[PDB]
Amino acid sequence: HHTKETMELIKELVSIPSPSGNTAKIINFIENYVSEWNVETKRNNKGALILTVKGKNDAQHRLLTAHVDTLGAMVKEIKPDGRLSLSMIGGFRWNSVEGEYCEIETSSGKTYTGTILMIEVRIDERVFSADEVRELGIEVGDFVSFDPRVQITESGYIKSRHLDDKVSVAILLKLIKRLQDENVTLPYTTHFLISNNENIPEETVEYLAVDMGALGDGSDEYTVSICAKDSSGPYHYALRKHLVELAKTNHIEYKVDIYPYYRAGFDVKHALIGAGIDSSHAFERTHESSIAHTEALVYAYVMSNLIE
Amino acid sequence: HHTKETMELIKELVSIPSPSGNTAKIINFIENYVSEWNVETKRNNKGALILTVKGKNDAQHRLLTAHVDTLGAMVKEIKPDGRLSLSMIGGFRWNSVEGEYCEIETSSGKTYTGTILMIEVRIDERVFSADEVRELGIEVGDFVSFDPRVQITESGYIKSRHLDDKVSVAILLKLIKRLQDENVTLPYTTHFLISNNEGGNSNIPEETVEYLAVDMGALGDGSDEYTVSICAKDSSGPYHYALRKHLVELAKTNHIEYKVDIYPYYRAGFDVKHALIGAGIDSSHAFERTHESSIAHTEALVYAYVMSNLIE
Amino acid sequence: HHTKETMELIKELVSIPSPSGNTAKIINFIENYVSEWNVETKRNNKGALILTVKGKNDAQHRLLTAHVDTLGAMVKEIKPDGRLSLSMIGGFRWNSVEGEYCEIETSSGKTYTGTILMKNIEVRIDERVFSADEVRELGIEVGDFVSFDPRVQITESGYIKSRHLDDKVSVAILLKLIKRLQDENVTLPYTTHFLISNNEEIIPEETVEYLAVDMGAASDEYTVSICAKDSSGPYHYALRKHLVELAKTNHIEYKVDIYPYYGRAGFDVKHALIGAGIDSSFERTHESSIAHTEALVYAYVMSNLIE
Repeated sequence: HHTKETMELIKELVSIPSPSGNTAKIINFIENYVSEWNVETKRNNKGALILTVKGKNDAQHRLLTAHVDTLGAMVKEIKPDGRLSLSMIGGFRWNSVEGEYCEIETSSGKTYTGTILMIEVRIDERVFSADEVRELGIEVGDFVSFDPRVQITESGYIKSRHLDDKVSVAILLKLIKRLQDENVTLPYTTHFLISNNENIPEETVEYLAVDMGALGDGSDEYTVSICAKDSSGPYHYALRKHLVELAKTNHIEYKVDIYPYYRAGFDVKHALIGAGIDSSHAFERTHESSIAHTEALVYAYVMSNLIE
Repeated sequence: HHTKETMELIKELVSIPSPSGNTAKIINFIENYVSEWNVETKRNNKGALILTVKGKNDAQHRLLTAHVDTLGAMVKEIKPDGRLSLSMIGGFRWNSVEGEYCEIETSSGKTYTGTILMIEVRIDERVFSADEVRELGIEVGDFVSFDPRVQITESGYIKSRHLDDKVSVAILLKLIKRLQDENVTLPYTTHFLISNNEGGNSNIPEETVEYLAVDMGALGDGSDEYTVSICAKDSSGPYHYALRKHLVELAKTNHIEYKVDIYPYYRAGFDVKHALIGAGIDSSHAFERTHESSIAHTEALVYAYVMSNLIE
Repeated sequence: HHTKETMELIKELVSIPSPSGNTAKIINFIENYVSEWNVETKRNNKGALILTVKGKNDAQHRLLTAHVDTLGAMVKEIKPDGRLSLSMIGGFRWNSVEGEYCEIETSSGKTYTGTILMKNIEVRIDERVFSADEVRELGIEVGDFVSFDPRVQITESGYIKSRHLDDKVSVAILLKLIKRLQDENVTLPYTTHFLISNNEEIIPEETVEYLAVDMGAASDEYTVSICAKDSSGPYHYALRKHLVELAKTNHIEYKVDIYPYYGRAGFDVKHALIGAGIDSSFERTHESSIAHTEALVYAYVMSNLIE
């Protein structure tokens, strides 16, 4: 019921285009969504969003993050035949988007539909030349989003070519709401940063990314993934050991894994967890059970003491 | 006698496993080693160690750095035969660790031995399945360290596959102890940062003006294990020219044997003049070696440097 | 206690360098080790040992054998920078010795330490030398033997691991077995010869059966290996069937195996091959497989010839 409502919000969020560079509409949608809530809200100079819940101890803070920007593409050239050429936004294989339907947003704000072909866009508009295309409003620089084909299954899976990383974004939002409905008091001021590319009060002590990577083997879409290392290196040992203990104490099904394809600069202990997706940066999927387990870890985490 | 002792320290240090991500033991060991000393010490949130020796001028600061974390690996998967699969910690070639003995450390801090084969671990334990391996306490996530085969040669070389940068750590430590034993006054407050995370990272008093990495690299040329190495450029780009010219002059003034090098391997966001020196290491990252005399010249240059004025 | 003493000896032998061509020291060490024993000991033109124990039957002989020579290298050229260039002794792969510590013995007995690095593979000598002249000045010369540090370790868990073994395990087995026969004063049914060779990486006329104790290349390091054939071809079928019966009879854990790369082509004798189970001929075996091997040569030795 909780988890299902969580899944509905994923669908809502994935259904709004927000490729890196063009996330305004989704940050707004989020500003309004929490606008009645208790949480203090703050928009960056970049247009990222920081949501702060005051806690008992406001001299030491905890930071959780999840990103709303997604892969996408940009119009790099209008071809003389009127098909569009694209520059990629984010790290995928073009292969995994051949034939996807997509949308093109103009400066003006008008949108058109299209299909990705091979890298071209066949626009759904009787237009046969570069001037014809321009007449439409479309220009080099325009953002192109890929239609996410989002679907929620009765057997409890959420399937889509997004989930980069809107699952986590919903989780942080439901968590915030829950603190409120239930009058939970956080032991520490905790910031939830809803970032818009793939800044931090000086008193932040711990930093948890909520996000989801690929493995190189078997994924598990039924448990929460707690990352011990990624391509930038091992995550903070002690804090990771802490999260594992939280999971066991609370009987949350988890998995400890390495993400080989995934700050350091801020004096802060870093950890990473997220739901298990499958076939990430392509056609992506996870099951309600992983989302529940993840919801439960984040809560357990946010309620624990800072590491010794 | 001084330099031989320095080497003793390297050997002790190299003998504590400490691959990036799992450097607690070694940092505690260092915290202790200096615990009676006059040097103010400070652990950050990251578990890096900052050792500070106050100087005449406490308005402008000098920062020296050297790193304690080493290469290693981590258990990425327990195979159904019972043999272990590994993710790499650091930038090396697997080749250079085929048949190394290693040590697998458990959550609960239990330890087992093994051998790297071609890339997996044959654990020195009578276990034939994923299950009986886990029975041992071993789990995906566990740190694996490569046995360093450290040895000090009567002819003055120190060798191990895997010296990493613990040569430099020993040099900073002995320098700090020398400042105290001989009652020397630093001209500037000087920070010695024992980092734990190769990039790496830092956080450092706003009044730092100069930043010297003490570390060692490979050439693409072929190294010199008898002189101190002064880096003119690496992948990040050339090092601060003037400060680098300063370091060469110190070496000449003091008759320290040096070489000016380019390291085609191994950054900036802090308004700070950067330099890099270290002993010459041979076959770096692969099977490493340096000599008594290079360590002595390096000790001498670091000292001369720390006693000099900031560049005008 | 018996079995861990066998591992002590193995480690002791592995710690004496002995690559093919330069085995005097170890041969001496062995020749000394048995000097007080009840066994007839005969050195050799090639410098190998033969230890003979008389039995009941002295017109039909048995021979067991194991070798003390090992992989190694020899100095092939001293390079202009003073690094050493090597020629392989034995048949291994070069990659498998990159970064290994090694030792260089001079014509006059001086030894220097070194590291192997990269057939274009060299030795970095642990000495301040910069030229052919300075190297020779140490007394190093083309022709010098080079041995690789065996890095031998016996673990609280019962494994013995090195990068040598290959055949010193067997040598210690033959050695220890010979000893116990004169301790326990049982009588061999046959005069048997124990040949300790020094050239098997590179004998009486009344001998009937020839058992080699040696190790070849998903392995099992907890059992005695009995060889059914190797690159040379099938081992005597009758005799191997015997060694298997002998194992079952005596409840020795065994595996029957084919060494596809393992090398008396034409002396008229019945041939056999067994040995402890080696992993990756960097090498390891467990003590249980040594115990199983020890029990098997014993029963073999006490057995009767086949009709």
